[PDB]
Amino acid sequence: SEGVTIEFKIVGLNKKLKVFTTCPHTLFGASFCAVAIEHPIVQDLMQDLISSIVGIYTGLNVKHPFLDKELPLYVANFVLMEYREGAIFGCPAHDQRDFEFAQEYDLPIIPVISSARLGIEEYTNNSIMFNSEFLNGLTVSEARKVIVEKLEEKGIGKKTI
Repeated sequence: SEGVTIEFKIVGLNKKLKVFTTCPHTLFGASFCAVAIEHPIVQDLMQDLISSIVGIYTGLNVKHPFLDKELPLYVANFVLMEYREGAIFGCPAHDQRDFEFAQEYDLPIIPVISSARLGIEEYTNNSIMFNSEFLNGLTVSEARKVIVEKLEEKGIGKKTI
């Protein structure tokens, strides 16, 4: 559904990777990036392990837009190309798809969503973000609103439904 496209700088090549996500507030808990096999970046400047033969590390990282931190870029068979761009960032702590990836390839787990008691959680007092620098202390809905403004003001991302 409605989401946002984020432009990641790749340390390896001149082309920048553009991922689509429905949960931009979890960007600070990102452990890695990953693309499908049929992605332009794969065939452009990179194959024996990919074509013949879970995911494979490209050898290059991507610069995290809001942290002095690099994330490993992967090419996995589980990644779906059809849905939008076919490129995503993995949040192990709040996604079982991304966790099983991080568990196998020893990628770090960073939780960023402090969940509240269930009776009060979803009604109004949405879970509190943390480990997210400026997003700390505010709710998920407020985090998703603010983080999009940071992406748009700095030319990093734009709204896409």
